[PDB]
This record gives sequence, C-alpha cells and structure tokens, in this order.
Amino acid sequence: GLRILAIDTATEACSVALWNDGTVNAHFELCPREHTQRILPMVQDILTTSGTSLTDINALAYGRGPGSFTGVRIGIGIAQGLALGAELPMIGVSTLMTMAQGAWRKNGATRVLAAIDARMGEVYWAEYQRDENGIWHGEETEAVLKPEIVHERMQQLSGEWVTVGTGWQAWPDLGKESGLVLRDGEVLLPAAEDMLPIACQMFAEGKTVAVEHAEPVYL
Amino acid sequence: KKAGLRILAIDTATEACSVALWNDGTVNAHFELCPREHTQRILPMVQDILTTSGTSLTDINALAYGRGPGSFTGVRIGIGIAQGLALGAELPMIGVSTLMTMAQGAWRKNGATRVLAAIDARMGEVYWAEYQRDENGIWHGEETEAVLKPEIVHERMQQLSGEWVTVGTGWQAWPDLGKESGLVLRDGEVLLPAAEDMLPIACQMFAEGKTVAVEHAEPVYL
Ligand SMILES: [Gd+3]
Ligand SMILES: [Gd+3]
Ligand SMILES: [Gd+3]
Ligand SMILES: [Gd+3]
Ligand SMILES: [Gd+3]
Ligand SMILES: [Gd+3]
Repeated sequence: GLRILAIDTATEACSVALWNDGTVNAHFELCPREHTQRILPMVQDILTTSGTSLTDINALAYGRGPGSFTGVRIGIGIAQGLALGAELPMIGVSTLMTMAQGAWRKNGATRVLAAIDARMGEVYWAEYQRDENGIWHGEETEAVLKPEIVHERMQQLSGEWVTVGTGWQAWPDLGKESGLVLRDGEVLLPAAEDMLPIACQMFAEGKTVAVEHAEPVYL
Repeated sequence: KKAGLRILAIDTATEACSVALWNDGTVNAHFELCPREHTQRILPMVQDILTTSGTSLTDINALAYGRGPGSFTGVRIGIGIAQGLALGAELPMIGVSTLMTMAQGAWRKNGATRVLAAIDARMGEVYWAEYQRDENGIWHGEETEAVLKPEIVHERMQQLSGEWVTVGTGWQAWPDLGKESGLVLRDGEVLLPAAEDMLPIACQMFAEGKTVAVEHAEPVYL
C-alpha cells in the first residue's frame, strides 16, 4: 500500500506521524529547549509500534514553515537524512495549510484563516478554503505582513471563517472590526498528523522533491 | 565487500558544509560553503561520495557529527542530518569537537602541534580552545574549551607559553587578539572546520568505544 512519514519542527511544536494505508500513528509535543531532541525518539517509537520499517516507507513529508528559522531547518535536515537513507522523495507541507487541515479535523472548518505570531509585529498569514474534494485552496495567499494589512485583507473577504495559529492569541485584537464572522479553529500549532492528508494528495499529484532540494519556504 | 574501517563524517557547524568518508585507508571528501544555513548540499555530497566509493550506508561503522561549538542553528542542522542518516542503518554516532577539528586541519596543512582555536561566536564573544597534539597524534586540551570575551582571551594567552598557530574566525573578528600576547604566533591556515579532519579523530574514538546511539547525539554546551 502507501506509506508516508511526516515530520515537523517548524514552530514551537515538534511532531511525527506515520500514514500506513489508513492507520495513522502520531505523536505531538512542545519542543524543549533542545528543539528537536525528541524527534528521533518519536520516530523510533512510531516505527517500532507500527511494526513499520524505514525501508518500506514511500516518501518523507516535512514541515516547510513558515515558523521559526532554526526550528524548521533542523526537522528538514532530519527528514533528508532519512530520505537519502531510504532513497525516497520528499514532500514539503505548509505549516499554515497544516493548521487549516487541523481545523477541519477537529470540527469541520472549510474556510480557515491561519495566523502565526512571527518576527516583529509581523505575522505569517494565509487564507485557506477546501473544495468539495477536500483539497485546500489559497496557497498563493500565503505571506508575511503586519496586523494592519491583516486587518485590510480581511475586510475584503466574506462569510464566516475559523481562526488558527498563535497569531490570534497574541493579538486577540486582530479580529476586531475584521468585518467578518470569526470563530476559533481550536488549533494553536500545526501537527504532523495533519500533514499526512496533504502529503498523500501531493504524492498522488507528483508534487515531490529530490532530497537535495528540500528546503524551507521563503515568504 | 572488502572489510575495513568505514567512517562517514558530515559537518555544518559553521558557514562551511563538508562531508568526508574514511573507506579502507583512503579519504574521500568534499568541502563547500553553505551561507545562511542553506545546507541541502550536504546530501548530494554524501550521495556522490557513497556512490564513488561503492559504499552503502549499511556498510558504515560509524557516523561522525559536528558537536560544535559554532552556529546555534548550524550545529543542530548537522546533528539532525547525521541522525537521519544513521537511523535506518542503525549507525553508531561519534561527536567531534569543531575546535579540535580545526586543530587537526592545522596539523594536516602545516604539521602544527599546538593550536589556539578561536571561533567568532558573535555578540561580543568567541569559542576558545587550546589544543596540543601529543606524540601519538592525540589532541589534548578539550577541557579548555570555553566561551569567553576577547579581553579574557588576552589574559589567558599571557598565561600561555611557546609558539602557537591560530585557527578560526575568532582571530579575524578581533584583529588585536594576537598583539601583546607574549606568544610567538603563526597562522594555522584553517578558518573553518572540514569533515576531512573529523575522520582521524573519529577513527580514534571508535577504537576507544567513544560512541552513542542516534537518539543521544547532542551538541556540546559551553
Ligand atoms: Gd539547561
Ligand atoms: Gd537566496
Ligand atoms: Gd541573523
Ligand atoms: Gd541565548
Ligand atoms: Gd605528511
Ligand atoms: Gd594572521
């Protein structure tokens, strides 16, 4: 069948998740001071408990960010090491889309507004809406900008959206006067488990990369 | 097929990104620069070297990695990649000092036996080390590794004696660090660590059983 191993260290969360035909085996935690110090243990626990072998995985999915500059790269490096080891293609998954896919998993959100607390007053933003087939649209809306522009962009949308990401909690004032119906997507950080559905789909479409060109996204 | 010590080393602790394999008496290495942590080039370098030597990751005896000190991000990316490469093949890992690595490079290039290693740690400091190669080719001075201010480096050099060679970006970040040290200093011809130089150190550590499991690969904390 089809097997995909997902890894994410892009934000304050570090997570691993194995998709095995339909069986999802995942772990999720907040990364300690030594950011990725738990990733390998998580990978070892998941592979052993699922009785799966790296030799039998079909592709490595990795969190491409945006998020922490340091965090993201370490996770990617780990994924590359594993992927070169098993001669496997890699799949870069947006942390914003991942959180969007997260909202739809907990409740049923279809129109997500991803906001991650970035650098300065800046913020990683994205407008994601999944179609009927369950595919997320709006990857082009991804960008890094100030809460003022966030306020502007928002007043050019419609209907009701659910919110995800640290951005909203950092500025609960971000929604104020957004001129839109807003709820709580119940997703603060992205999880590898949610990379799986996206990865699966990208693997089916050929949206993969050679280990040598796996890298963070540049907003 | 033909058995023999096989050790794969990679490093991204500094701006440099290098890889090297010790395969049956010979050294096969690549050295490049990876500015702004764009370390993806480590993977093709590893692949090419493996392919050229007819070596498989499963044939490796140990994977040597950069333990630092160096860039906060760089050292961790390197460890991450090394960990990824070691899991499937269950490769033992060997942490090699970035500072010691440069000392080894100085010996390689000019037979230096007493090395003053200094890395621009940024934010006003430097990673320091005093390494002396004994007759058996063993590097002493690891216990001297520390993070300190230039003025403190100056004070410490005055407590030193003899002739030394300098290596690392530390010296260029602080040009007067050598002046009035009371020591006779020559350039060691090493600005940044190179995987090639991790190999000798790694062979010796593997011989002494100084290794760790994948999940225990860690950066040094100074
Ligand atoms: Gd502590
Ligand atoms: Gd560029
Ligand atoms: Gd900077
Ligand atoms: Gd600090
Ligand atoms: Gd000679
Ligand atoms: Gd000079």
